[PDB]
Amino acid sequence: AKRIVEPFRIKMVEKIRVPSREEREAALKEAGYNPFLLPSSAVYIDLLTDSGTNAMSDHQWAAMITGDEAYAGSRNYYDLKDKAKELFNYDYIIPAHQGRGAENILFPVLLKYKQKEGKAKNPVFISNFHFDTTAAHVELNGCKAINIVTEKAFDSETYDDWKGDFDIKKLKENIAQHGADNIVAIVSTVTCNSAGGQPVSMSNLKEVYEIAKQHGIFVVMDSARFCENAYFIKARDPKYKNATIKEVIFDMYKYADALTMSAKKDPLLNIGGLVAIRDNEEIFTLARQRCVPMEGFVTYGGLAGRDMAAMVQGLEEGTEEEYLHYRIGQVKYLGDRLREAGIPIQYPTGGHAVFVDCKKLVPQIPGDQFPAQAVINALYLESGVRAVEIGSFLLGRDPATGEQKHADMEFMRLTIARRVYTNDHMDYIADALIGLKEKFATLKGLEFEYEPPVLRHFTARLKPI
Amino acid sequence: AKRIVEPFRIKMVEKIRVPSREEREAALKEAGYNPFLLPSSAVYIDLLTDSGTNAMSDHQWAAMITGDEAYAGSRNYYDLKDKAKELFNYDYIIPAHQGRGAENILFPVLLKYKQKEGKAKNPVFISNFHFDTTAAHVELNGCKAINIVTEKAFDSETYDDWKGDFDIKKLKENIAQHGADNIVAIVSTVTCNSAGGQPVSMSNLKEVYEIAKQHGIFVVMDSARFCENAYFIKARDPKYKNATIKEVIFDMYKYADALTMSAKKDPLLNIGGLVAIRDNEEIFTLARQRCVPMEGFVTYGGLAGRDMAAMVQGLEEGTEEEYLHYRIGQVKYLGDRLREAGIPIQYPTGGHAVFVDCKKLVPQIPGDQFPAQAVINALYLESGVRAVEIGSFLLGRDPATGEQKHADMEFMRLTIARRVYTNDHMDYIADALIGLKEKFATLKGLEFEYEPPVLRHFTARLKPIE
Amino acid sequence: AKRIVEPFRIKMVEKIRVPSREEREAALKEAGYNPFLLPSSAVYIDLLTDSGTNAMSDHQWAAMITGDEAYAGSRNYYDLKDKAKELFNYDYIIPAHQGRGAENILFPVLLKYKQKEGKAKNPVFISNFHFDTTAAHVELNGCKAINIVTEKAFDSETYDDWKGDFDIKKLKENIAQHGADNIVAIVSTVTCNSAGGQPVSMSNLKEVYEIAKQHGIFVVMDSARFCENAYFIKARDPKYKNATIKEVIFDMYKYADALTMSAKKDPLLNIGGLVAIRDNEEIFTLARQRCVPMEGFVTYGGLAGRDMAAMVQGLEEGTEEEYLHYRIGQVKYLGDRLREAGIPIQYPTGGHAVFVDCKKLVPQIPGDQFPAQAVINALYLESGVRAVEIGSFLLGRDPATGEQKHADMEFMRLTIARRVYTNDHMDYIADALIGLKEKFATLKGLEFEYEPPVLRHFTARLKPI
Amino acid sequence: AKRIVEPFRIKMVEKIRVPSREEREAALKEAGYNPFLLPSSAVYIDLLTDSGTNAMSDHQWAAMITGDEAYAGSRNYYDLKDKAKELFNYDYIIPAHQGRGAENILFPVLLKYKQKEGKAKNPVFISNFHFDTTAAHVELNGCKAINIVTEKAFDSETYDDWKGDFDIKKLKENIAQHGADNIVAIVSTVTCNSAGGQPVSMSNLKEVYEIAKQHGIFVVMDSARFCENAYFIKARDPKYKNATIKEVIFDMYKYADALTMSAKKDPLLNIGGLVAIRDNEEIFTLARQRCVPMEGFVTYGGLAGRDMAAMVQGLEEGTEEEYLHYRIGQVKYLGDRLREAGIPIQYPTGGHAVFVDCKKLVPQIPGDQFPAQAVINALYLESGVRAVEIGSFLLGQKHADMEFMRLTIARRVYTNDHMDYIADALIGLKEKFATLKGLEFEYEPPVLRHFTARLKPIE
Ligand SMILES: CC1=C(O)/C(=C\N=C(/Cc2c[nH]c3ncccc23)C(=O)O)C(COP(=O)(O)O)=CN1
Ligand SMILES: CC1=C(O)/C(=C\N=C(/Cc2c[nH]c3ncccc23)C(=O)O)C(COP(=O)(O)O)=CN1
Ligand SMILES: Cc1ncc(COP(=O)(O)O)c(/C=N/[C@@H](Cc2c[nH]c3ncccc23)C(=O)O)c1O
Ligand SMILES: Cc1ncc(COP(=O)(O)O)c(/C=N/[C@@H](Cc2c[nH]c3ncccc23)C(=O)O)c1O
Ligand SMILES: [K+]
Ligand SMILES: [K+]
Repeated sequence: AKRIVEPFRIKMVEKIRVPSREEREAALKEAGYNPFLLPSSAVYIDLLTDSGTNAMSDHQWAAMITGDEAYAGSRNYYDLKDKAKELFNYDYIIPAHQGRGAENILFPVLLKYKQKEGKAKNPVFISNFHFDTTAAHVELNGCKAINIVTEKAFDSETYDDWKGDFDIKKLKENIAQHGADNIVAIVSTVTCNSAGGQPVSMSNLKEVYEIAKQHGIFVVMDSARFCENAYFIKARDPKYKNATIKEVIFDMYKYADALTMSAKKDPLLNIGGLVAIRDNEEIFTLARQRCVPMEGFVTYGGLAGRDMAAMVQGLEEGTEEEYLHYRIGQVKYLGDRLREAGIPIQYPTGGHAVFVDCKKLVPQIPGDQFPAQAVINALYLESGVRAVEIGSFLLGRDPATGEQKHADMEFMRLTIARRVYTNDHMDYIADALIGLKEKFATLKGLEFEYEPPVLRHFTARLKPI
Repeated sequence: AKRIVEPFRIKMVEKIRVPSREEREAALKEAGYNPFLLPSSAVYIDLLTDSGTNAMSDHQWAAMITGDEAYAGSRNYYDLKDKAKELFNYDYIIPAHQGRGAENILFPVLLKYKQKEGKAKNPVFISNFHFDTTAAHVELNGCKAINIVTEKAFDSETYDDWKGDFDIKKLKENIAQHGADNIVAIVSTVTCNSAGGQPVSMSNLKEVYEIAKQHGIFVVMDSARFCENAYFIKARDPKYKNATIKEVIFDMYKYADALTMSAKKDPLLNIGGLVAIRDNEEIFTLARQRCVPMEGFVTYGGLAGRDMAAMVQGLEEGTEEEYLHYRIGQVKYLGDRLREAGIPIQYPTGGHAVFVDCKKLVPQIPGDQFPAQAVINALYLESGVRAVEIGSFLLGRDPATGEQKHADMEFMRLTIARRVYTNDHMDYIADALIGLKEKFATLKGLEFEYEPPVLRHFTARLKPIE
Repeated sequence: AKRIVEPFRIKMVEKIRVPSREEREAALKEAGYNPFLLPSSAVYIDLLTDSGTNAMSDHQWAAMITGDEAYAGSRNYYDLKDKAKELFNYDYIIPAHQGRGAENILFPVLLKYKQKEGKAKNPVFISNFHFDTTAAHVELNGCKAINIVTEKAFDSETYDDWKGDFDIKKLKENIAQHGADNIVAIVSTVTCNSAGGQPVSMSNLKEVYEIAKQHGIFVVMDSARFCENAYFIKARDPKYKNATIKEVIFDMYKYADALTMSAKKDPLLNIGGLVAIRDNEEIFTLARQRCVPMEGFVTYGGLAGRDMAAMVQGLEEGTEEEYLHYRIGQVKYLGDRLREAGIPIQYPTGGHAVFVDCKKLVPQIPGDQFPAQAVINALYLESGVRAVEIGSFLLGRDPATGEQKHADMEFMRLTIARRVYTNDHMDYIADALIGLKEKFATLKGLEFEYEPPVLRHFTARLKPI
Repeated sequence: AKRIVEPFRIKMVEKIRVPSREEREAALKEAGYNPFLLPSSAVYIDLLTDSGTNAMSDHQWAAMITGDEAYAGSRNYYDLKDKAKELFNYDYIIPAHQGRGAENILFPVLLKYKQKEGKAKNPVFISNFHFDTTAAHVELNGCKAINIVTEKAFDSETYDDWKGDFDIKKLKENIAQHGADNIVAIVSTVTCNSAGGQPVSMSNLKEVYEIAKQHGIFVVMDSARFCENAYFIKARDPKYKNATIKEVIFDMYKYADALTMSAKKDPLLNIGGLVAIRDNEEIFTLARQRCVPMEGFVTYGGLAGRDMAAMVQGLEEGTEEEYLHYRIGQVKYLGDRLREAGIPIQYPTGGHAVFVDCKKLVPQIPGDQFPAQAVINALYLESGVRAVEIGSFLLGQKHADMEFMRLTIARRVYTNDHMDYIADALIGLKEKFATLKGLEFEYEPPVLRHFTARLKPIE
């Protein structure tokens, strides 16, 4: 394990505290054994998400202070437009309040666009892996969300450079089975969140885009963690060994027609999202027509002016290789601590989180009893650290059959907010999980009490078995 | 006209400037003669809206700096929950990113809830006046938005205390015509924005709510300007002469079952919204399940923690009567200057804006050519002040006939952000509009070039009829 | 009277409240009938000073957030150095924590420098008018503070363009009487605070400086209100009718060798000061050696880095002519409201405050009895407004005689902070003072219960008669 | 070496960068081989001082935003007064712009007060150790600054619990030698900055006060690092094992009549100072009379209202034991990395810095050549770390025998990963220790040379 030094120093701090063991026992109980329902006061180190919990820079705060709050035509809207043209070469932007607002703007518009000439009667979206909000917006619009990530993502312990890659073979099979007229769009998720924050390679992105253009399919880059994906392409693809991060990013976006971004991830924000469209002005115009009732006027999209200002500055800071080397180096430090102590993880670690393979850590719990959640619950009761489950619990149920979607991966996700926690905080997280060495086989799964029909993991209430 | 002094002093400023006439003329053509498409840099004083442009206090900024950005369980969510219980006596909250996010959470839930028990077969919503994003969500979900504001709202020059009131006769007639089963909800808009920011009386709120419960109809308080409405109740209803503003608000919300709020108006914020539900936990649970895919997790709802913290403090500051007296007195001062000069306005002025009656100011322009928009564009080329149209352009086409919804009133809305402009800014606005007294005749209407199907006035480009 | 619109809009507000007459009377007695000893909570509109009470711009706050707090070599120290070269053409700067800190750094250095040559056996300083802390530092260093303002300043109701001017005949008289070897420095105070914020003409500054060089005498510009002085030069001097404000300022500082500045005035700050020296490197070095024990290291001078950053920005905003036009016009609006009702004021109004002539308003109270302080107290009891005395109270006793210095003016100063109050606040002040027309003849002065030996008006406790 | 986790998380960051080795030698050249003349843009990790470079909390920045900027009677002045009464039990406050502003207010007043009845004809001040600005103000007013730290502070490698103590024997001897009428005040400096940030025990503070009160001598507590001292007392005095940090502090200030404070240290500020007086109203009145010409009006003292607001909150946060344990543990972690690798340091480490003895690292450079400055320059050229010299360059040649480079650590600014960068730089200098040459004056000022002198390597 190698500690990589921060390429910054601290300017402002926020207190944290360890709640007592009896606080955590009561809190988890009151929260229905779902840490999503805990108050933050009951949490020590929060590893629930890397979304919106990032520490901004003094430059981002100063940009907020001078942000233009004008309802129409904010100065910051035009800076954000130029920045998106600078980084992605995309000519149209619509701000959104966060990533699932961008998906609510774009995905219904793509469906209606595809349904011209009476096509897309049995419509589907195709992705390496639809994350939860993305798949929910696909299915809420009456489509199937099809995930075709490479099967090397399924062998946790075996190294591979690109575990977020599309399976090109399955992509061709799905185009053959469904037909190009049913494929509303392809979604390239960079990095692949559900596979473990694992990068998609540039040739993979290129190859998927070639096939899509052959068949007239629209391609959307789910871009929440694009800077982490660009760093991995520079690190693992020899063809980009001497490229700047921005140069890799520019090339990534030659292989999509539009993007949906949660700016709460790699742009280092606490709120914000973005739709950018390359050159298709009709899809842009239709999305603007949906933005107005759902999000806001097309020059702020449900954001305050200051948050567009912070996003402009965040989009620059998130591409800095010195910062990305440290950020992804910190994730790698935590993974190497756990791996050295015999804890199975998705290897190599991805950009934003260590994914602990609980299918190997707790074999006595079947996947539909949520094994990673039993581990998460025990880790919290022992340490005050709050983690999150990326497995059968999050995967949910098939819209058609109403049964559990089969999960090939049962991950506990230790999600690391950017520039928030030190490597000493990582050591606490590592030692806490390692201290559970003798209790893993003792753990038992969980059973529902209240299950939402959609995105159930957020508010479900569980009971032990 | 009477000038009322600020109950505050200035702690931070932001420069503004006056574009040259050369820039304004050019900027308007580049904007398609739709001021909504002007860059803010081309605007001197911005009267487009009172939404999200407000100046916050130092205490509001301090609340932001210590805001808790946690994804789940932010301390500011629990503060917001207690604050809603304090102000409205409502036990459930869901934050939203702004008012139309709150509408998108709640209104589809209310429809499906009634549909699930075999009702709402031909569904309608009824309001004193649905505002545009509110009506847009009604229509997007397959329902009809019915507006029944008192006819006194159309008698602009004649003073009345409660020009936002429901027409009670018309409420009962619609309930009989459509049936209670088909009425998804009644929406009480306070103040009534479309009628000129005009207040709804307490006794009108109470009668509407009592009729609603007799028929099992859910009532939603559209609450963006609830503090301005409450100030008017204290000012004009003798029963509330000696009540506090909070006591007036507490009584107002006895006459609804839920609220949707744009916290960008009276809570004095730059972003933010809220759903609050009095005590219907099933509606609450259904609203939360829609919040998650559309807005965000149920304890931040598409807001930053710092914005929930700012809302908690702003909800307090927006009820302060010395602030409300000053704010509404500034709007009144602007209207008095215009009304002194013969310009017809909705009288008395409402809480957030002066509404100029352009059907009385420029009779030569027909309603479907948007006479208020012609006056707005001339005021911009003359002064750099950007105003907004509240008439046919905003009312739009009927989603069933595809033709112009008949506009009983053509208003140019001079909308005043809270604590942003001084009374000397008000004098500049009034002097410029009075300065167009000789050119109101020679003003002609406008036609469409690109018309959106929903909420057309925003991105539409207009062609001068000449 | 003419109301001039703010060339800004409001971005942040701070509550104020009117204390009840009962609280006012209790607080005034507890403060020893000296409003300097009132807590701010007992004050509605504060007109005690225009020092450190200004409202900053969003850009000033954005500069604070990114300020460099380094102990040595702050980025903002160098930016401030560059700003002084641009504005004043001066080559050396020493930041100070405020104006009297600048005077403490520089005045002892100028005296020892004059003595090292063998001179200064009976040392004096000469100014159009030394303000209080300036004269206190002159006297604390063993020198006499001689004031020779134009006689026009004593003719309060009669208009004159340049009531802050040096009396040229008296300058030569004092140079002949004391000898050039005894004059440590000439202090050009711009605007002349004690004469009523009244401007010094460019031709007067030039003639003073040329007389000073003739005799080898160092010239210091007391520059707390140099931008207001510059606006008056453009407005009233035909030579500069079409010059920019910055061009006026650059010409002003051709007529001095160094400057001491409270940045809490015209650079729109809440704290801060500055020494700038034109080119005399020896004085700069000696002043640096005194900066270290009294203020701090020479690259921050007792300021946080954020306050240097705000000063750079404020130096620029303080010179914008649209702002000065409004600021001075608001002072002029309040003065005109008072003058139209028959209240005698120093006319024309100066840059920062309206000076009410209380020798004429309350002729029954002798000067030694402080008639202006009687009007101030009455105004406060009536309205919550706190004003300050610029007469015999502030002038204090003479170090040699020990008795009251002869006061040629007895003013109540209504001091206006920058960008803080609106013209409706000005109307409130005007109506309050105008409403006291009947009570003016009935007022009675005060006596000393506790008199500090130096700068007695800040902390003295008085008792009516 | 044990790493102690931060009891906080990061809310706002500020970029740092490593300048190239060519920039370092060119900038150190322009700086005249004096690190104080480097711009910050030339410095990677700044270890020059723990004064004014601290990271504030979100609560401190919120307090600034609502700060009352009124000239007279700021809301935050009264808050600060109450906070001094709570923490110290002292009844009178005067804000100052920083520590040496507070000394400029109080020390000339104490001298005039002692002279009131034909006394103090040969006046002196006595301290466990006067810091530089403290000693400079004493001498600028015509007094001698006598330093009488315990002898165990001079044995750098040998542990002792209280290396900042007064030598009680010397205190009684100096009282007898100078007479209690010439002792204007005793200055108890906590922690003892010049001894290495080393604490003063409660019993030492107690006995010193008892002696002074018997002789009618005024006792001033120099309080810049009072919380760090309070932590060491609770950690090393068994009587206080179970006391809170605030209870320790309350007890400390029973043994003084006044305090001067740089709030730029333990109160976690970027600017700010404080005078507080226990109950002597006459000294308070005279101190206010000097505040007005020198600092500002007596309710802000040369501070913005926002900075007084931040001070009130910082005084609370600087007492938090979880934070102090981490803060003093991080300095100790750097010290242990160095001590475990054969680098001589003042042992144990103090509250705010690590002192490295360079006279033993470069046994080729004599005292008349500034060995610690050559190590500092060598450390800056290989890491970008700017440390300060406390040896033959702190000219106030006289004597020295102590050639220490100080590694001063700002509060809540640098991680233990930054500490490792620093330690590995100073340990990685083994290969170039022997080949390091001395430094000569290329340009020397007559006074305060280490602030502005220019040097050049000796060939
Ligand atoms: C009563 C009520 C409102 O007034 C209301 C918003 N009003 C606005 C803002 C904006 C919305 N459409 C417009 N058309 C023309 C000019 C401006 C606007 C206003 O400027 O009037 C909302 C929606 O909340 P939000 O804006 O999503 O947060 C719900 N209900
Ligand atoms: C011309 C000039 C000044 O006006 C000046 C400061 N003036 C002030 C502030 C204050 C000082 N004494 C007062 N007596 C009565 C009322 C207020 C005051 C003002 O309100 O007029 C200074 C000193 O600067 P600082 O305060 O250290 O930053 C130097 N020169
Ligand atoms: C690839 C990709 N696309 C779109 C989005 C949606 O963006 P948004 O609306 O939140 O801005 C995300 C968001 N991910 C975040 C937040 C989150 C959403 N659901 C979750 N379930 C469990 C744990 C966390 C989460 C994260 O994984 O922590 C994303 O990762
Ligand atoms: C015990 C004690 N008393 C008073 C003071 C004065 O407070 P101030 O005016 O700075 O606020 C201090 C301050 N010391 C600081 C800063 C500093 C001043 N001179 C220096 N020379 C070399 C290196 C650093 C410094 C420190 O040691 O780094 C103090 O330590
Ligand atoms: K957040
Ligand atoms: K806004």
